[PDB]
Amino acid sequence: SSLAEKDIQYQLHPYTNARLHQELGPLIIERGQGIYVYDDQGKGYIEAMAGLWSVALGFSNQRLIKAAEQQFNTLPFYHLFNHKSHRPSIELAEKLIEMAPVPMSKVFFTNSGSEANDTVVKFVWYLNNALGKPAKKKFISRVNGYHGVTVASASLTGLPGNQRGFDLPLPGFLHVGCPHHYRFALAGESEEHFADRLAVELEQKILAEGPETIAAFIGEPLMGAGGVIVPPRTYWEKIQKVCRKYDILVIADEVICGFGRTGQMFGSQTFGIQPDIMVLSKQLSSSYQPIAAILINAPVFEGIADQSQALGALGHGFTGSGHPVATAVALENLKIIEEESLVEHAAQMGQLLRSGLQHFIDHPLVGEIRGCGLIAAVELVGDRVSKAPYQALGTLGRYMAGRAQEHGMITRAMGDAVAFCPPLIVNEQEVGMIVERFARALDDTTQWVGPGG
Amino acid sequence: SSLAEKDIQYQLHPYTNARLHQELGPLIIERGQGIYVYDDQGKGYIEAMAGLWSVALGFSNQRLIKAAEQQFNTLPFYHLFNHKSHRPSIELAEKLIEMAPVPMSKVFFTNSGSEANDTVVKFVWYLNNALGKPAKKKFISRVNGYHGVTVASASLTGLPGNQRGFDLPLPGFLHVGCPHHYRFALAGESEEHFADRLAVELEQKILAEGPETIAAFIGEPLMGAGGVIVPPRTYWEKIQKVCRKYDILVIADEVICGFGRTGQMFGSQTFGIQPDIMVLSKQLSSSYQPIAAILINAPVFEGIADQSQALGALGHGFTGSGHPVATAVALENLKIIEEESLVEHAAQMGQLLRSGLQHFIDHPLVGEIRGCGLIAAVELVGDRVSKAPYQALGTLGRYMAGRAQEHGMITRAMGDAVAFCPPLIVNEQEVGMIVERFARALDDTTQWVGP
Ligand SMILES: *Cc1c(COP(=O)(O)O)cnc(C)c1O
Ligand SMILES: *Cc1c(COP(=O)(O)O)cnc(C)c1O
Ligand code: NA
Ligand code: NA
Repeated sequence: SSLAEKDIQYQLHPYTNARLHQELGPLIIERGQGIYVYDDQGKGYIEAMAGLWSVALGFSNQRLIKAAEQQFNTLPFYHLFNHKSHRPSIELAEKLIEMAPVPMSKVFFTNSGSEANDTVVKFVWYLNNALGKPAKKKFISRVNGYHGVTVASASLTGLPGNQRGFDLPLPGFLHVGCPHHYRFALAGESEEHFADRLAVELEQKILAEGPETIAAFIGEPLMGAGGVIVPPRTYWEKIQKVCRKYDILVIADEVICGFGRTGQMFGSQTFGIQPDIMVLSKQLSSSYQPIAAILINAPVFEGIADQSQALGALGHGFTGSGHPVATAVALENLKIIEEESLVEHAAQMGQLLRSGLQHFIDHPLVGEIRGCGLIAAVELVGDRVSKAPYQALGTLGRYMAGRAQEHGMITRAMGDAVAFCPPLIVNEQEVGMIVERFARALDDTTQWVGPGG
Repeated sequence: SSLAEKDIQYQLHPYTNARLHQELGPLIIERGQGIYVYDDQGKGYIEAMAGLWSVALGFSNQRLIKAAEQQFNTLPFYHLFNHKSHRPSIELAEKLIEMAPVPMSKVFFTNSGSEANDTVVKFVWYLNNALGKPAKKKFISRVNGYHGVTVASASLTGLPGNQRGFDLPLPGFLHVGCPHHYRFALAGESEEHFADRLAVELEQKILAEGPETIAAFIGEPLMGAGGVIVPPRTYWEKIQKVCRKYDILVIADEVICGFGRTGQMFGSQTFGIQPDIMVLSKQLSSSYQPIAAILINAPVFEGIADQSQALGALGHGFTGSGHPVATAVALENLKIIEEESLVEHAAQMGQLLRSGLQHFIDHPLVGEIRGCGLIAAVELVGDRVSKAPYQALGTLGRYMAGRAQEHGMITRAMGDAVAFCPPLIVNEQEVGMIVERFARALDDTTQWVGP
C-alpha cells in the first residue's frame, strides 16, 4: 500500500467530502521551511494562509523547536488541578495579562479555540448563577461568525455548514446580522447608517427576548473564516453602547486577530473594543503546539471565585490545560514577536499586499478587495452591478484556489472570496510572489469565464 | 515577585477552590524522571497517578522526546482539512485500526477526550439524520461516569461536581445506575442478580423514553475518575444484549482503560465489550502531547460518508486535529508499549499492588479495596457496618491524600477513596514503596480520627 492508499483506507478527514476523498485521495505535505511547504512529489508552495491562519513564525523557527526540547527534558507533562502548577504556565499567564489591551485579572488555558469558547459559555452560566441571576443565560452572536465546532461553540458559530445535519444551534444561542456592507447594506446606504441599523436590530432582539435573559455578546473583531469581513465604521462603538445599556458581557474572539494580524497587537486595539473576556489561540504558539487561552476581567473572576468556594472547587478542566511543552513554546513565540518587532513589520507587509491586489480593482470579475494589517480577501463576482455569481455561488472561489495551487500557492476559498493570511515573517519579495501567483490564477479564471462586455 | 505570587496573581486553576488558592498558593512542580516528580524546594514524590491517569512511560522517555524533535525539524504544523494530509497522521491511523480489538473502519483525531466525546455526540446526530431517523438522538450514560467537561461531554458525565452551577445536563442526556456492588446492591444480592437488575433498569428506561428516540449507550469499561468502579460479573454481556435488542450504538470510553491499564491492551478485551465506537486519549501519548482518537466501525462511517457527500463536506474539525508532532509522539509511544511488552509487565506489577493493599482489608477505617490490572482504590469509612462517612463524604479522602503527599506520594481523592494508577514502567520495589506511603498516610488518618 502507498501512503495515499493508507490515508484513504484509515482516516476520516475534517472539512472534506468523504466519498470524493475515496476517489481523489489526499494532497500529502512532507516538509516546510520559512513560508514554504513541499508535497511528497517535491513541489513547493507558498503557504499564503500560514496553515490555518496560524503559523506566525513560519515552518522552521529553531527557537520554538529548542524551547520544546528544553521543556521535554525538564518536565514533559504536568497539570494545574487541585493547586498544582509549573513555571511555563505561570510565566505565560503573566505575559498575557501584562500585554492585554484592557485591564484583565486571570488566564484559564485549554487545548483549542473550540474548547475555549465552550468554556466561556460554562463560565458565564456559572457567574450569573453565582450573582443570583439564573435567567441571564442567552448568548447573541452573528450570521457567518466562526467560534469553533463543539455542540455549544458550533451553536455560537453562524455558518450554516457548521450546523446543517447536526441539530444546531441549541436553544438560547441567538444570531443577529452579518456586518458586511458590500452584501447586506441597502442600495445607497452609508457604513454609519448600516451600523445604526445593526445596533437597532441588536437592541430589538434584546427587548423581544427580555433583557434580563441576555448574558453575553460574542464577536471576532474582524470575521476570519466567514470571509475576512471588516465591520463598518462606528459598528463596534454603537454595539458596545447597546451591550453596556442592558448589562451584557462583550467577548472578543481574537483566535485569528491575536498577536499582530490586524496592524496592532490585538483586533480589540484596531477596532476600539473594551472586552470583558478575550479568547486567544492559533498565532499564540504559531500552531507548533495545541494551546488556547481565555483572559477574564475582575468582575468575571470575582463571581466565579466566590461560587468555587461555596461549591468546594471549580468543577472544570482539561488534562492538557496549561500543558508545560505547549505553554513553553507559546511563551518563546510571544518573546520573538516582541523582540523582532513583527507587529510593525506585518503592518508594512500588509500595505504592500493590499497595494498589489488593488491593481485589479477595475477587473470585470473583481467585486471587492478588503482587509487590514496582514489579512485580506478578494471577492470575485460574475457581474459587478448585480454582485451575482458566475454559475453557482462558490464556482469562482473553487476555480481560483485550484489555479493558485497549480501556480505554487495555498489559499482558501470562502464562497467566492479567496483569503490571504501569510506568516508575519513574510518579506517584501515574498509579498510580490504572493500577488504574482494570485494574478496568474486570475488570468486562468478570466480565460475560463470569457467576460466579454 | 516570587513564582508562587505570580501564580496567585494571574492563573485561574481547574478543579481548585479559587479563594483557598489566593491564601495558600500553588505546589510548583519543577522537573520529573521515571515515576518521580520534584517540587521547587527539591522534594521528590512518586507520581502514583501517572499525572492524570496518563503518563504510561514515565517522565523521562528519550524516544518520545527525539520523535518530537525529528517531526519539528521536518514539518512542525500542518492540517487534515480539504483533503490535505501528512505521514504521522496516516501511520498512527493505520496502527490504531490494525490493533483494534474489534473490526474498525476509520480514525478521527481531536486534541482532548472531552472534544472526542463531544464529536461522537455530533457524529451520532449526523448519522441518524442521514438514515432518516430524526427522533433517534438521546444518549444514555451512568451515575459517576466521567466523559469530560464540554457543555455536551459534561452532560454525558454522571458526577454532580461537573454539573452543579453549570445548568447541566442538557435535555436528551439520560443516566442509569452506577454498577458499584458495595454501594448499590440490595442486602444479600449476588453480583449476577445485581447485573440482572441493572440490565432491567436500562430496558425500562428505553421503553419509558421510546426505543425509537435512543441513539447510543456510552460507558467506561471500568469507571476511573468516578471511583475505580469494577462492574459486577455478567454486567457488560447483559447490557449489550439490551442495546442490540433496540438498535442502540455501544460506545466504549477507553480514555483511561486504553493501552494496558486493565491487564489487556483494551478494557473492551478485559470485560468482553464489542463496541461500535471507541474513544482513546491519555496513555495514547503518555500525555507528552495533547491528542485523542475516535475509532468508528463500517456502518457508522458509511452513513457519515454519504451525508458528507449530500451536504458538500463534513462541517467539523479542530485546527489541531491530527497535529503532526502529537501524532508522531503517539505513534512512537504505542511502538514502545508493544516492543517492551508493557501490557504483561503492568499486569504483573498490578498483582503485586493489589496483594500489598489486601494486607489492610481488616483495618477499622477500610470499607473496600477494589481494582483490576494496574488500577486500584481503597475506600475509607467512619463505620464498616453502616458504610457511613466520618463527618461528611470526602473528609477522610481529603486528609488521606494530603498525608500521602507529605510522605512523598501523589494520589487523588474520589470522595473517601484514594486512587492508584502508576506509570506502566513501575518496578517491584517501587510498588512496595507505593503501598508503604499508603500505610503511613493510613496510620496518620487513624490517629487523626482518634478514639
Ligand atoms: C479557528 C477558530 C476557532 C476554533 O479553534 P480550534 O482550535 O480549531 O477549535 C475559534 N474562533 C475563531 C475566530 C477561529 O478562527
Ligand atoms: C480524562 C477523561 C476524559 C476527558 O479527557 P480530557 O483530555 O481531560 O478532555 C474522558 N473520558 C474519560 C474516561 C477520562 O478519564
Ligand atoms: Na525570510
Ligand atoms: Na529533569
